Amino acid sequence: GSPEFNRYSKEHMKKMMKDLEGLHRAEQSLHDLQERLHKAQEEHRTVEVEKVHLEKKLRDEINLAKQEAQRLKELREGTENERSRQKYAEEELEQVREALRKAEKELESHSSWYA
Repeated sequence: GSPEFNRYSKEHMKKMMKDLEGLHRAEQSLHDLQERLHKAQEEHRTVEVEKVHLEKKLRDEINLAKQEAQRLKELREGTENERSRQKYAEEELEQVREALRKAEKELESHSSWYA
């Protein structure tokens, strides 16, 4: 193949390993998000239990985590080093972390009011 794949192999593999582990954790986040809602019901009985699930909220949260996953795919494909025009790579990791933070904040808010 092109020798560039070998020249950039170090950044490519570092991004690929880190960001795919994150992508797998984003699938895990789809499922952990619904499992956490399930516990917000199972133990706590959140006041919005009738609405907190359904196609609407389940699809919305896994779509948020899918946005996270899309960027983990985008990054794992290998952005190489953060040159001045490529400074969005680890910035996108913070945006991935924002997708995750929004989900964690959602779960907190869904469990903040119960019984």
